[PDB]
Amino acid sequence: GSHMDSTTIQQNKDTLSQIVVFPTGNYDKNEANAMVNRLANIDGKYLNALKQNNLKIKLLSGKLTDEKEYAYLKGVVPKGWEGTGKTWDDVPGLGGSTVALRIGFSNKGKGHDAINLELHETAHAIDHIVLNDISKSAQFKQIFAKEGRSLGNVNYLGVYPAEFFAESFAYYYLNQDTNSKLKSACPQTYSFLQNLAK
Ligand code: NI
Ligand SMILES: [Zn+2]
Repeated sequence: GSHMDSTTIQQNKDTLSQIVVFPTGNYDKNEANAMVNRLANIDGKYLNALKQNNLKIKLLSGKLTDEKEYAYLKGVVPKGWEGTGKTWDDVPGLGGSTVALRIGFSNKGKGHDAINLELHETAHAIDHIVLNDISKSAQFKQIFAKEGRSLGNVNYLGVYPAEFFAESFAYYYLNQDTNSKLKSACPQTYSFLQNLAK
């Protein structure tokens, strides 16, 4: 329960080798590997479900909107970003039906507000592809009504249950510190995530 983590990592990295796609061009290989390592903390059942659905986690060597598949987002303002002067050209990751992540932009504040980019975006894909939009469920709505402001960002996370779901998931899986902070701040959300993975 603490003594065999190497096996869980081995399995999840094997799964991730069948999900993660590295980009053409030049980028920091050690940082890309660090992102894969952090994703390996996510429960294997979710990662294997993404793999079954042929979801690829595309790591990017440049801006999101410079990829052909996301060019339609050039100049477009993300929800909740009205009034900022910023657009998707400035945003380093996206998740949902697909996952795309700029290498080097994991940490909070690297163009985004999540505790970790790759876990937040992948959580969106798990919500949508694996869990049938569980962030829209009546069960989660009740939890969100109570706890959805308690990770901060009250006018964004506290208003959009899919974002609160993705941020809570990132806290649950990033490290022991964030996991404990979620348990303290958002106990029903923590229990909800613990039971999903049982
Ligand atoms: Ni153990
Ligand atoms: Zn998001």
